[PDB]
Amino acid sequence: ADGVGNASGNWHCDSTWLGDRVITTSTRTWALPTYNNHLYKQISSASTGASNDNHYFGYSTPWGYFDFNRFHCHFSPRDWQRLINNNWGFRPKRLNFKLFNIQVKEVTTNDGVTTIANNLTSTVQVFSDSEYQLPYVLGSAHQGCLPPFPADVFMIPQYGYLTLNNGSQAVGRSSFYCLEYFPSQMLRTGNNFTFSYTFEDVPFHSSYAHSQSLDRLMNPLIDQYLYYLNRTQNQSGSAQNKDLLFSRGSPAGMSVQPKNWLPGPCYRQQRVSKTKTDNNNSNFTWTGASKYNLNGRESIINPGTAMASHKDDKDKFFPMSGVMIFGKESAGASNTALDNVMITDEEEIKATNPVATERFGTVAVNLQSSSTDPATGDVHVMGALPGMVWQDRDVYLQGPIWAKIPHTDGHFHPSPLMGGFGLKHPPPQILIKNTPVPANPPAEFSATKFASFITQYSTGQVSVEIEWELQKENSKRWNPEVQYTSNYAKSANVDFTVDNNGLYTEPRPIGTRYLTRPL
Amino acid sequence: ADGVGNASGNWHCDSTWLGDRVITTSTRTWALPTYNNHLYKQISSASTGASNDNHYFGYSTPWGYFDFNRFHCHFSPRDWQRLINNNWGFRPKRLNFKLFNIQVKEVTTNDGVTTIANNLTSTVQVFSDSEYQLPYVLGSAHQGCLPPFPADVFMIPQYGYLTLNNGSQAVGRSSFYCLEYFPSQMLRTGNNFTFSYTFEDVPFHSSYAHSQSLDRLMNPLIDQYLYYLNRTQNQSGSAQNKDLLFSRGSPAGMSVQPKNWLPGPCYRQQRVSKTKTDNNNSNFTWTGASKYNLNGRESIINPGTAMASHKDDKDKFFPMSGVMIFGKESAGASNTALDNVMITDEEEIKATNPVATERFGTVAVNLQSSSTDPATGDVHVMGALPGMVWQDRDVYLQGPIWAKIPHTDGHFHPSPLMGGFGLKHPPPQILIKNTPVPANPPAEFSATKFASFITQYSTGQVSVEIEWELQKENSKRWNPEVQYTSNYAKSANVDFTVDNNGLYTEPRPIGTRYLTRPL
Amino acid sequence: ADGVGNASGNWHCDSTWLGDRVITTSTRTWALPTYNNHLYKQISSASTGASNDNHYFGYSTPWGYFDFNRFHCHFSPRDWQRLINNNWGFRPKRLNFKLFNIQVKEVTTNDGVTTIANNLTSTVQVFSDSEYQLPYVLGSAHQGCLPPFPADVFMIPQYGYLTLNNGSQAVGRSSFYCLEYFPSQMLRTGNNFTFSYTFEDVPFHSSYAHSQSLDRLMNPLIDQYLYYLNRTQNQSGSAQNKDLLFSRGSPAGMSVQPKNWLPGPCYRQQRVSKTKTDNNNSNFTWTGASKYNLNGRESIINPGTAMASHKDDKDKFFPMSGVMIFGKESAGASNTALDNVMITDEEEIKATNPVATERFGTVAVNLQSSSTDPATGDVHVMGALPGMVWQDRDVYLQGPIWAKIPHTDGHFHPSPLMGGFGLKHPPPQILIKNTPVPANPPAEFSATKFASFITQYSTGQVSVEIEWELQKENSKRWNPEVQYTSNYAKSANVDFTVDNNGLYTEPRPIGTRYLTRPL
Ligand SMILES: Nc1ncnc2c1ncn2[C@@H]1C[C@@H](O)[C@@H](COP(=O)(O)O)O1
Ligand SMILES: Nc1ncnc2c1ncn2[C@@H]1C[C@@H](O)[C@@H](COP(=O)(O)O)O1
Ligand SMILES: Nc1ncnc2c1ncn2[C@@H]1C[C@@H](O)[C@@H](COP(=O)(O)O)O1
Ligand SMILES: Nc1ccnc(=O)[nH]1
Ligand SMILES: Nc1ccnc(=O)[nH]1
Ligand SMILES: Nc1ccnc(=O)[nH]1
Repeated sequence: ADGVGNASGNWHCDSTWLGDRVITTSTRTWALPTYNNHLYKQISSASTGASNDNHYFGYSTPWGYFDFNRFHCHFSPRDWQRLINNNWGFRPKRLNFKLFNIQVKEVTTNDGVTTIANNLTSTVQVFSDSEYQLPYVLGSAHQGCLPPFPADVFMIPQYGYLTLNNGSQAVGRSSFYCLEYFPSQMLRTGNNFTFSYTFEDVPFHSSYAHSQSLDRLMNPLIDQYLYYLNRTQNQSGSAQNKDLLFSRGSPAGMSVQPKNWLPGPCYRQQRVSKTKTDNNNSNFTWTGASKYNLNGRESIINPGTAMASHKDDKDKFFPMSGVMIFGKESAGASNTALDNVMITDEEEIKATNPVATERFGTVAVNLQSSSTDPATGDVHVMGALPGMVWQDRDVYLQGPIWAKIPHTDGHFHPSPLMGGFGLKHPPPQILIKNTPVPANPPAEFSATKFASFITQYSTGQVSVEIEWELQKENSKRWNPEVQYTSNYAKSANVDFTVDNNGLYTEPRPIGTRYLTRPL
Repeated sequence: ADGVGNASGNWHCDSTWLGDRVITTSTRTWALPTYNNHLYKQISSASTGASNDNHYFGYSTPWGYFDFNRFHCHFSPRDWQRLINNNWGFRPKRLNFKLFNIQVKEVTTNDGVTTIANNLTSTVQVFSDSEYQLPYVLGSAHQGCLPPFPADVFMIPQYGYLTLNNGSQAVGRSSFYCLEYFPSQMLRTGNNFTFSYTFEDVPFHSSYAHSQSLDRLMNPLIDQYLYYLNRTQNQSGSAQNKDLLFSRGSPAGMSVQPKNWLPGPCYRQQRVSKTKTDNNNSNFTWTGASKYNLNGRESIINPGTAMASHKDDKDKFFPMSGVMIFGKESAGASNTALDNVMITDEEEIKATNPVATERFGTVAVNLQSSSTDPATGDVHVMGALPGMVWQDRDVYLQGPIWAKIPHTDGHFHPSPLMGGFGLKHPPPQILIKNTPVPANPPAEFSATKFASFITQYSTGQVSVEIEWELQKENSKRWNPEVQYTSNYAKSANVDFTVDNNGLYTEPRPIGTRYLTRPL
Repeated sequence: ADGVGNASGNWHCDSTWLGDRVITTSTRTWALPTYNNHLYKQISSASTGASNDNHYFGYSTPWGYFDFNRFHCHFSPRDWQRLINNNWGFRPKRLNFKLFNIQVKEVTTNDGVTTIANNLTSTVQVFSDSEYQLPYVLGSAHQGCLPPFPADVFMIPQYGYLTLNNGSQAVGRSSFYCLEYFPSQMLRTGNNFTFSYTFEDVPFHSSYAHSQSLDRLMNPLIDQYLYYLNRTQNQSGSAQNKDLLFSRGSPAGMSVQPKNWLPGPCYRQQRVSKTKTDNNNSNFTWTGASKYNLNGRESIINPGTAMASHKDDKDKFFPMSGVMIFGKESAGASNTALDNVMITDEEEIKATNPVATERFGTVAVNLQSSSTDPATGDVHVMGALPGMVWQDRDVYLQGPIWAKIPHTDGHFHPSPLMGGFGLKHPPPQILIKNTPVPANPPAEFSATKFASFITQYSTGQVSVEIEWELQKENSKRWNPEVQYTSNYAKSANVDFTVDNNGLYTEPRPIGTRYLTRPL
């Protein structure tokens, strides 16, 4: 239960702050079509003339899925502000899902005149793959998430997946999943669906920027008790003579003092400028791109290793594929102008992580001697070395929240490369589909496959509640900190607001790293 | 106790399946000679003219050791089948050892006519180095393990070890262990030895292959909300002009979509072909071999990092030293023909791990600009990078089970590089030796070292029971999976069977990765 | 336990009659060699030039097996007499096995002079395949059973088996069993082995002959109330005219009276005479032999369906392969003279079962009419028809006792075709083998297979006790019955006795069907 003329759920949609806790609960109203005419279909790069690196094999499903894996699905711009401006970190604790006031309509089109009526007896099916038995497509930054603006109605994305492929063909080990082979709950107007999940223990997300840097971590007023080789050729003597002179760590030469740690790992990336003139005249997008080679296919590393987007005084350049880029509502599908996208800046970590477009360092390459000169080389790729420390890619008000850690034998610091929390057991995929309704069948039994169905779609609200744990700050810093603030200068439109046509717009990407914390 | 005419143990040798458990208990009958005439001997590469990389210093011991560190010591071919075809993983829990029905014979050779009689009062000594105070030689894939075929009698290997060396000489820090300086139990016909060990907590071995690949892990039906730099030179305009055009993650271009993870680490290896014609005419075996340099000595990395043995459609090539190779019973000591060995194929992991003979990827090497062109380089060696995930080298019916994690300050994902479980405290080495029996001594005291002994050997059965924990599968996959199956086509001999001469033969190497599991 | 100088079992060997029960317990002393040098060997018809019907593939084992599946292993001639002369039936209830006073000797041959000494520490292994996991070879009438005469020492047969074969090659589904892969008990002089089994419920064996026949089962003094068509052409009328005259069952014409049952099933067999002159001059042994065709191979049906060996007054002929034939102790391997074998006579069942060399009957083959004449044919093969009744092949003092009912989906009246009791779970196969004893091994470890062993054999007594259930008789018959009796007429030797050289001899085959019982 209960009934047809009885709401099966209310509009819960608030935000509650409780010291070290904050419950965000937002509800949006959705629309679900009938996909593929209730058919599972094999799909492939086959006959697309697709590049060799773009081949793929998989299946498109008749099911739709719920996806709220974006911060703006839960935090209003103002809340996000509250969060990033006063806390050193946060993480998800537990969540709550709910489907209600579901209504199934049946459209009868004819003579251009289409009519929409209720089919009070139709059902919609749901089920959460809580045992992760289906391929996981959440956490690949796809569209179809809950809209940022509560007053927006959205369309549920269609669920499709991929599997092992050799060119545009499949292989023996390829897998095909049928979602109807999963116990799922059926609903009619008066029914509703609910379910709760608990997040696994996960590190707080570092919502702060360091107020010191690895190199500058010593006492500016005092020497060290350590010495380093300072000269191998004596100064003057009106001749250049071989020697071995040592000096001891001085504040006057911090760049040469023995230290305890190393910058973060790094996989260098090409650098491009926001002013076309500076760029080389060619299309190096794929040519000079940092790609990884997985079984014959190349794939751009994007955004790849967390690295400072640019060195100080140069928010002019950016890693060719080392920064998150969101599109403004104006941006088109492909080859859209620069001012139609928003490129994130990850320079807040230049204090501990290597800059993405530069060399990580220099390495000795030979054995110097009186007869052969000491040579070196530039290291462009650097794996994990003991003593390394680093910061992970920051998250954004419109970025991903989590991603499922692949189920592999081993894995290194599994933090989703494009921002987020790495979960061994993430929130499960919620699958929904309209059950088929056979149109009038022949008056004489026919065994051939049924392919005539009442055309219909469904609609209802969905509520998602998440309890977040805050990590308050207690900086003993004396001077004011940086804080996200809307510009007070007058203008035609207000940031994160609708316009004269009712189109909600997210002007810029907001990070979370404003508050300071020493190393 | 008990007595001379009383069996001190029975032939336990079965296999029991209990849902998530499986107890394999196999017993073989052994033969132990007298090694080195009861003498400890110093040994070295000294005076062998041995290469510089082959020098070594150590001691050969009068003791023998038990070694059952190979899967076929416990699993029959059929059992192995049962295992690999229905479980997603497994691991050792606890074991049980037992020595019994020991008999000591004394051979009296003369005039070519040798006679073997029982020495009812002789003793054999045993002891398990359960405190790991002796150099560990198990887990280096040596011969001498329990035979695969239960009906085979085997000879216990002789225990020898190495220590620090400088060329063919020793050093101050070198160590010399005397096994008689360990409390050991002595046995006569009527005695027996028993002992049980419990395995440490260890990850299940991944006995499955992925049904998806890192690159192809997204939803084939939906776009992303992320954008990437698509062109840096505008298309057409009857002129090639600098630009900055962005596109957004589309299914039509998966190879360029921002992702969350990276392929596994990699240390490139040379590639050789099974058809000599394709190979270069030279002996690059050591020349172009991937070697590591540890204190003046070079050593081939073999099999090294877990990497796909070859890309799709090429089970024709193989890493020069990146795959396990077992010899057929026909194979000789050295320089034996190809068809006398069996080369394992590790292509089951090409979904997550880099191919061993190819570059891991491409890296930007400079700072492009209108005046200087964007250049890149091929990365042949790649250390651990955050966001990396990978699969470990599979194990084989005739491969190692475990290896002792070296006792070092640090260590990375310590999974035995040539397959197996890394144990901090592995099953201890079981040492056995025939106690010396002085031949008739002079009738007048002489202090010089005793060197006249009754010639004798011993024999008895040994039982090893291991309880394995299974990780059942619950794949919601719809289509049939791949499964190990003996070929049904008729032939002269049955696989894993004796021939007309009674020689047991293991036709091919069986892996464990057949079942599928999505990423 | 217990000890070396301590007997581990006594010589139980009696027979006890207890009304409706009879316990036969006999013990014989055995000798077991080392077979195949402790090697499992593949064996086949390969390269024997063997006929197409004689191909086979299998393995010969290093194990020996105990077999007491012959009545004379338990019943003395006199006991057998007691049994067959006073009981209407009998069957096995429960049994008891025991191995003891086992002694292992080690032969050292040299210079033609061979010496046999005790190896007080050697072991012999035993185990009963009580789960029927090994191919069953008992119940195929092989030699190697316990000797009839208690004072005879015997050699344990070697255990070998067959499996699926295509010509002289094997197939995928072929099976290879290793007996060392079975938990088995080990014994030294002072040890012994014991085990008891309980027979399944099985029909008593019909140890009687019918004193009536199917056709002659009515009242000789009275008519029937039924009528039958007696003539279709009127008698006389000085002309032969069509008619329909009926008569009623009269004693004067029993051969035409309606009856209630039918004779037994039948598969006709060629007939041969004991006096060569009567036989056709050719070698029809295989030519005109009744063979069955199972997958390309032909096989003689022998002895096949239970049928009377010959009609009354003709114990001169016999079914070419429809009667059991035992060889006198004089008979050779092949092509031995008639008077060197003993051919059983199964005429005791001619009262209910069809004679083996004749047609089962006659059948109408067409539709007679004034224009076409009524024709018939001889039926040579007759399957089970409702209303059929029959007697099974009798057993002999020197015949089989039981056989294992094959594990097949279905099976018809599974009474072992060559006499005996069909058991779903028969007494298990008892397997015994001498454990190998490595001769002196090299003084330097060698991984190659061990192939040097102390030559030895074992010996001991074996006791088998069986409790049989008797089915006493209560015939109200007035006249004396037939009874097995030794001839009283004087002669040179006594039946079932040793001769002047100590050779026990079984003069004739004794059945069990002497007593009478009406239908
Ligand atoms: N930023 C981060 N750094 C390290 N680990 C993180 C992380 N975010 C999430 N994790 C994961 C969550 C858990 O999966 C844990 C790893 O668990 P397991 O893979 O060994 O079974 O750390
Ligand atoms: N495949 C695998 N991956 C990671 N660890 C493994 C492994 N197999 C065994 N181990 C080891 C077993 C334990 O030694 C544990 C490491 O323990 P510790 O060296 O820090 O004291 O992980
Ligand atoms: N002379 C005989 N007639 C009929 N059955 C006999 C028999 N002798 C033995 N049996 C078997 C013994 C049991 O196996 C029983 C059949 O059992 P199941 O094969 O249906 O499981 O009848
Ligand atoms: N960071 C890690 C250390 C060891 N093993 C892993 O899988 N990951
Ligand atoms: N994987 C590892 C991380 C940190 N320390 C180690 O020894 N190993
Ligand atoms: N006699 C029989 C009747 C039915 N089924 C059988 O297997 N046997």
